[PDB]
Amino acid sequence: KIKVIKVFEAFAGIGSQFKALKNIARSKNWEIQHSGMVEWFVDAIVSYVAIHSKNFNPKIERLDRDILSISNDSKMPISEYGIKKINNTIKASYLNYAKKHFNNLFDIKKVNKDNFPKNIDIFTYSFPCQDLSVTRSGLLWEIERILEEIKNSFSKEEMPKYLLMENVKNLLSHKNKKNYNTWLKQLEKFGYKSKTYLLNSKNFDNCQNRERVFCLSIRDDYLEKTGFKFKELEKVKNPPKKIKDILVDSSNYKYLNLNKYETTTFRETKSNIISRPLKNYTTFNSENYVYNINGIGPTLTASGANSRIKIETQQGVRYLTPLECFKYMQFDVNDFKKVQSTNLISENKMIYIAGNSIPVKILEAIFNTLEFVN
DNA sequence: CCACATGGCTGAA
DNA sequence: GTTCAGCGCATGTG
Ligand SMILES: C[S@@+](CC[C@H](N)C(=O)[O-])C[C@H]1O[C@@H](n2cnc3c(N)ncnc32)[C@H](O)[C@@H]1O
Repeated sequence: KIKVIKVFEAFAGIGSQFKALKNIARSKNWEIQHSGMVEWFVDAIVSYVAIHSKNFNPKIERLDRDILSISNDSKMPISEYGIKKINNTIKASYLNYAKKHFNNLFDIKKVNKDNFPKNIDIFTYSFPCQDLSVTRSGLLWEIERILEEIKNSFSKEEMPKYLLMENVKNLLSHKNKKNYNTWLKQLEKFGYKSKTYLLNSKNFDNCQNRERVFCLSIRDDYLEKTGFKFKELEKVKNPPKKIKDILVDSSNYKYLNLNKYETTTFRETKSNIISRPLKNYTTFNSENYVYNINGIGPTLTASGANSRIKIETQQGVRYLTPLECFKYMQFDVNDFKKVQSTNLISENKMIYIAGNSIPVKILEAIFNTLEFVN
């Protein structure tokens, strides 16, 4: 009676999609399987392998000769020299393992109907808002190409049963809304019916304000077969959680010297964020706030002001640590310790990958609504 | 027009 | 090439 769920994670990062599925699998009587992934960012791949692998033992290895399109910064491709630098290191073994055991295809432009797995149960993806226009472009154009290709070569039953997009709130702005709607029409042409959700992490057992757009799609014949109905997730409001609830005790944190800066009382906004400004601190508004641990915090970003989240504690004002950032995205302590134990990812890079991820319990809630046939 | 609220990019080293 | 401290406005609601 156990149902094997084959998942394919495009732009997988550290695998918040896979983590969410593993977290609910037992309660669904599911067995989650890596059908494939696409991730080219070296530090995300290393971290993905650290978190999700079972019995992987790193060692010095030659990099597989076809692992050629990867990135050290996540934005730009690594040079022929940078590839040489990874070759014959422990780090290479992580990339080789992702290829061999998780079927990482690395670069979306290299994905086609010849290597895209058949009978995928859940296909997850994303794209930047610029991709909506020149007709699509960039990563979304590649997703569209792949869907076109598999549509023509696969039977309908071999095409992914469910698609899930995550994106930022700007996807529904005045400038992007219409073009996003045209993408949904295209998914329709491909045989998928979809539902757009705007969800805030704070409503899914988290102490973080984080509004994300999700487009859950179901293949239209599978909809008929299962009798699946979309759930109204935008009305869900679980009990609030405070920053206080995830903080880790330590006698050796670094506290910021803010003695030079004038401040005010804390004020709570409608979003349950409780903050106070620092005057003459910077000219960058988002950098100038200290947050109260009895409320929720701001959206964790990969870089910049919202990756340096100042909280007021009894011991002083400090940044949320990398561990606390993992917990803030609803990964567990053990996930963080596995990444830390690689000794390959710096503290700022760990925050960077956390800031790019998705709060895990939002995904648990979405995935809890899926229906599969026996 | 106003007040209020909220979330990456890049050049110097 | 890497790294991150320094830096502001885009996109809203009311
Ligand atoms: C915002 S993230 C998503 C992270 C993911 N949701 C998670 O669970 O951590 C988007 C990811 O897509 C990756 N990416 C960008 N261009 C890519 C390409 N051509 N091929 C593969 N991955 C790419 C980036 O490295 C980045 O980690």
